Amino acid sequence: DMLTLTRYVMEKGRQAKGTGELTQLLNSMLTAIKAISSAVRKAGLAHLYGIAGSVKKLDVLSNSLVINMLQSSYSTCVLVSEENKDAIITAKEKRGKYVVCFDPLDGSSNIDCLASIGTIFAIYRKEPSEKDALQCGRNIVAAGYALYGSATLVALSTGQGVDLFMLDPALGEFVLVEKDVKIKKKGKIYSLNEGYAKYFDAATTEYVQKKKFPEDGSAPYGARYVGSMVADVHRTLVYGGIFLYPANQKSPKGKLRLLYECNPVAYIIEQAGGLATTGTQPVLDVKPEAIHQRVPLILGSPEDVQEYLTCVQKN
Amino acid sequence: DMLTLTRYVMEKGRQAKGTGELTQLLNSMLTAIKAISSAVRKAGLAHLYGIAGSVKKLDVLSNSLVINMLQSSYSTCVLVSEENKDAIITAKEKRGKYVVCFDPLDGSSNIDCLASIGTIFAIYRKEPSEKDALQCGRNIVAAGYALYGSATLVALSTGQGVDLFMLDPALGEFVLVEKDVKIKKKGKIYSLNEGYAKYFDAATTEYVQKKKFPEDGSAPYGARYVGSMVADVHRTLVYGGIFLYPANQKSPKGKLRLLYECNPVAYIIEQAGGLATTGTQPVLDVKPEAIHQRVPLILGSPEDVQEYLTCVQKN
Amino acid sequence: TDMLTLTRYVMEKGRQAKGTGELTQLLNSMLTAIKAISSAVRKAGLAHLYGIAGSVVKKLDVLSNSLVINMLQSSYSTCVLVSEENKDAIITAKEKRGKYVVCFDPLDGSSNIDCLASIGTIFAIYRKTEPSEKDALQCGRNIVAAGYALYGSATLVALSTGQGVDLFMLDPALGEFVLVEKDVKIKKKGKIYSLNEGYAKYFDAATTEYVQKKKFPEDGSAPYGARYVGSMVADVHRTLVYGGIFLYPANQKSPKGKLRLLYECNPVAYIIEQAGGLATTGTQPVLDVKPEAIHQRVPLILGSPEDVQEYLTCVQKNQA
Amino acid sequence: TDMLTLTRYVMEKGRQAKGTGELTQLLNSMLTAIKAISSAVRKAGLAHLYGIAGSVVKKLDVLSNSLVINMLQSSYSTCVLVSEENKDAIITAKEKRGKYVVCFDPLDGSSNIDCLASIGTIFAIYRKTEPSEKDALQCGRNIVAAGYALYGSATLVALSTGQGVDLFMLDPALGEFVLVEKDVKIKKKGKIYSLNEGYAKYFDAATTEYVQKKKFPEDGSAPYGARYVGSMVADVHRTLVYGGIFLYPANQKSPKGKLRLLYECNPVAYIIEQAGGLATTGTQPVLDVKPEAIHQRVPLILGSPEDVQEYLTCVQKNQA
Ligand SMILES: Nc1ncnc2c1ncn2[C@@H]1O[C@H](COP(=O)(O)O)[C@@H](O)[C@H]1O
Ligand SMILES: Nc1ncnc2c1ncn2[C@@H]1O[C@H](COP(=O)(O)O)[C@@H](O)[C@H]1O
Ligand SMILES: Nc1ncnc2c1ncn2[C@@H]1O[C@H](COP(=O)(O)O)[C@@H](O)[C@H]1O
Ligand SMILES: Nc1ncnc2c1ncn2[C@@H]1O[C@H](COP(=O)(O)O)[C@@H](O)[C@H]1O
Repeated sequence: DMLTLTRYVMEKGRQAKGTGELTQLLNSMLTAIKAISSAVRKAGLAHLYGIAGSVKKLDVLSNSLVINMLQSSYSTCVLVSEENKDAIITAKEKRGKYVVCFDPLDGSSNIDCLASIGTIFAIYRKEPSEKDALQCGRNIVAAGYALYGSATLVALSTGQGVDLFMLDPALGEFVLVEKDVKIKKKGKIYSLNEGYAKYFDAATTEYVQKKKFPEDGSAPYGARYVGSMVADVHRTLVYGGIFLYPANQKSPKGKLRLLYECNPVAYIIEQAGGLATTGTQPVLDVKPEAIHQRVPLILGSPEDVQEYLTCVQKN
Repeated sequence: DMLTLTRYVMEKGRQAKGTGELTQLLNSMLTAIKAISSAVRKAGLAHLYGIAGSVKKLDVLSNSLVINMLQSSYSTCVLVSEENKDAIITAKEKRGKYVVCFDPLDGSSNIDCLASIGTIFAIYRKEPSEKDALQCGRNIVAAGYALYGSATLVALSTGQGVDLFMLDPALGEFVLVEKDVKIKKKGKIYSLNEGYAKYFDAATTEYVQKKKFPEDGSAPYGARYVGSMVADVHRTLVYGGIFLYPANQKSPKGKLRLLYECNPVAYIIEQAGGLATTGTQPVLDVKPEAIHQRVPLILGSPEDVQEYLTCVQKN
Repeated sequence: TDMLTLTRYVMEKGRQAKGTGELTQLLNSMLTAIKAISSAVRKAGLAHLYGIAGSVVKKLDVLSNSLVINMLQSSYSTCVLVSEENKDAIITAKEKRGKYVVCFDPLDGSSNIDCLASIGTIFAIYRKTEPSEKDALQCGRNIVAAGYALYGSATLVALSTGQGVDLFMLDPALGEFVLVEKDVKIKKKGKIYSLNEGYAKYFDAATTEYVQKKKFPEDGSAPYGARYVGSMVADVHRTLVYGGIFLYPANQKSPKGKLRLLYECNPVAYIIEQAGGLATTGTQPVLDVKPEAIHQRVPLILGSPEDVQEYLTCVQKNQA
Repeated sequence: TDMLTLTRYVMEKGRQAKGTGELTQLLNSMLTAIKAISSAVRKAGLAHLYGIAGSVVKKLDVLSNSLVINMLQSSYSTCVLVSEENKDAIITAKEKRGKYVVCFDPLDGSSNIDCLASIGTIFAIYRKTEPSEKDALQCGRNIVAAGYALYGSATLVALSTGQGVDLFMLDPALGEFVLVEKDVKIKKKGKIYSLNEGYAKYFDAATTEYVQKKKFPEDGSAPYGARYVGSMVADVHRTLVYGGIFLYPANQKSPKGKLRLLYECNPVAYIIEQAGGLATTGTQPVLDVKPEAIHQRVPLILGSPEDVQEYLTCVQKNQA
């Protein structure tokens, strides 16, 4: 009923009988995301190219947008960013009770070819230190992502399923476009970098073979891989299927990051009725041991993820 | 020096000692592209969702934008659109000498997952009929594409190499960001739907094997496939490598369309020093026989395309 | 504060007031309608009306009204709305009913749309006292919050919830209002006077005497400058930020004034008073007028207190 | 025509004139600077100044000036520029030199930025007669093209290249100016008069007599309405589209007028004349004044011809 993400989030906080602290935190995150979308679409580019006579930065700017909007919310005590070596402890004067792990601009190596890129975040309730960010994903309070693709979208869950919002740039607000989205039980797309096939384990090799060469008279799955995690994960949510960045010979711990990439999208996919696993346990059950820890990631439609796990247990 | 695409195109027409007719045509195309970018990013979405009490269309709108901007230019006599069964003959009162083939919104099945999508066009100099659009790609006067990705970009050539422009949404104009772009002689990315491997020919199977399992001590290529042709072709241009939608058992004539998909991107890639082939001849040398003809498409860095052709000739 | 955006700022003020979140949702709703109106006023989508895809004022009035009514009703915070555009009060559907009453002019500055002059949106919010138009007939002393949006060279909102006036500017690249001045105070005395002197023939003696003294001062000072955009929000906002006086007094052709008490004069009188200025009908504060009908007119004289005092002095002298 | 956008329209007019494309490139350049200025006036990027990423008027003047100067110089169409913001004429670098001279006010309406009133950009283009400021001292009769942008509730450009006045509105969703009225003609007689009556004490007899007749007509008609935004582009544009009269005459404190001949009065006089109106100093057409210095001031009275005639009549009578 509420139409805009601002009114929707407020109304959900009123229903939760919250003090307004998490609401201010979500308000601040979403404001950072609007500022990042504006910069990603290249507002102001002409000034860069000398229109007024004056002729990686996006990484730094997006990081600064999130850090400053979150710290000034008075809702946080600890932040972990993909862009910072150490946890960032909120100034005592501005301390609230939430911990936020985020990748402010994910996929951002691919800005050069203008691929879809995004922002990922997970929020936890907490003397503050990096240990406060080492909670397993089962403890998530809220999480979500922004996708800067053909349009700008946010996926958000606070524990009651997944809602989708799209940014209307004429209005400057996110509009609710889908409530309580559920992933297909089984899809027909598989998504991984097959350029690593030389380094796969046996299970992964066998699983990919079954997708391309089925034995049960079914059509082979179609393949997609943007190489931008938010884009591939969002397509998996809305179309169904499976997304994988498993461990391989060259990346034995996996490549994607547990705190601010894997846990947030695992939380979204599970809230949507999907599964997300390292191949040996659910991602949300991994007890994090360091803030920039890598883990393997396999997620999507539950029947597809289940077939993958069945290959793993075989081999 | 000219900074904006409008001034650049005008200055190029002055240098060509043109009558202004092709310039008005390019002006009209670019205006259509700005209108499409605005709609693709979802300006006005909130009005759709009832903000004022009033609660495939993008395909139709983009088609109408291009057709109306081109016809009203007074520069055209024949249009071919991906969206129309028959060629569209310009009203005699508005007739000029150019023929335009275009796909007004390509990749547009993928709007639902917000994948990058685009607009592709090729322009020919011409009693007008569909036969006027059946010229081989060697006859192209100008061609290019718009990519609606993390930002909006245009690639444009009028026969003197490829220039890249980016839309600054704060200014409302395209800004020149790269002049005379040249593709790498050899890249390290291969791009195709391996979900069709069951249906590949021997050459394609062998080529993909060599990318994943090289014999000369080199690292395997990385794999990318957005499944949106403009996005994959633009990444091939700026990063190098190879893009393929070859014929297969299920699509024996190929899938992509010669007039308004394959010829325009072949023209751009060759202008940039790359190669584009059906696997039996250069795309730009194919003599079109029908306006919605399909052809196989293999293009990108010349050494990569050459390795592919060497596999084809082998098998 | 540190809140930076209007959204965080309004939320935080609601937290401090220990509200239930109902007035916050109402204010969020109004401000969303104001952003939608700004977009339309600046003519987003004009090219489509002029046939870019092959298909070629009252418009904008109706649209702006529909934006405000729908955003307010769907907030679940309202029971009664009064609009400049509707003859009767609009009663909120019972299942959406909350406790607030909103009086608004969704797009003020009619004489000016066609020449692109600055125009605006004006509103005042009351708490209800079964709902009916009588809930909107409260004197301005009962205002809970009030404000205006100015669609000028940039889009600005002035808002007060009873602790002074704060000014916010819309950053169109961000899509949000940014706090640019907190607790603004009007100058004690200005140097601009603002009224339509084309009604000179119809003025009362007091107005004639006051205007004459602005042009031909008796104290050795320079005459005041004159400005009159003819769009009340633009003139009142300049009065707020530069000081001076704005007037649309009663005259022979408009013996009760021209401007509307509920949704033009009360809201701006509240803003001006909250900023340390004065707002009078000429005989009493605008905020003390007891409304008798929802489209009632009243005379309006407002701005810097020394200036409004000099005008009231002309009134009492000429009335004695 | 059918051209729809300002870009196609200007290109097509250049094709019809059989130009080399040099004036077209100059006009494209000016219009790009105007879009960049509109974006900045509406405060794109404000949130970044206020610290959204941790980093917290004269500004806008300098920016707008730099936008116009760089876009014009890089067109390769110019040899001499005169700006309201620069003491001396600006000579184009020899390797960028073309044949046109441009006089402009990059951001007119200073008294109004802070209160967000409508403001604008004004320009006039001449063909050169080695380049120096003398190439800018041509009377307005030699104008090749002239125009203004109004940053009001929406952004509008008025442009004439000598075949009447066309009006274009910026669609900010598209990023282009759209033709909204071709060959606009001012009313023969209006019902609005526009001047700063705060200078009444300093007026000449003619101005005093004229203003008195607007408020107290002698012919049984209703008095004229008054409007005065105090930003010349806004007042002149309203005069164009609603009719009536706009004045900033000489007065005792400004005996040669206040507004600037080269880049305020000549351009708008050209626009007004092209639309069938009159523009006078009070003693001769503005376009006939032979400029003697690049920041020369002149009195300006312009608008509907019957109104300007009634003002000129007051002048001749009171001068006899
Ligand atoms: N806007 C919201 N949406 C959903 N849940 C919320 C919201 N605000 C608060 N909650 C829930 O209530 C708890 C307490 O909120 P808070 O008092 O603001 O820290 C949160 O940790 C959430 O579980
Ligand atoms: N803006 C332009 N950029 C590059 N080449 C152009 C341009 N305008 C015209 N030409 C070239 O000159 C030819 C004649 O132009 P036209 O007289 O406008 O039909 C074209 O077919 C192009 O080869
Ligand atoms: N966001 C706010 N800003 C200022 N005052 C507020 C706010 N929200 C609530 N209040 C005050 O608290 C009262 C009750 O709030 P509510 O429970 O939301 O109706 C209001 O009528 C205001 O006086
Ligand atoms: N785009 C245009 N619109 C109207 N008149 C033009 C245009 N371009 C050129 N002209 C006229 O033709 C003359 C010579 O043009 P140019 O060769 O571009 O300097 C100009 O000084 C104008 O009088």
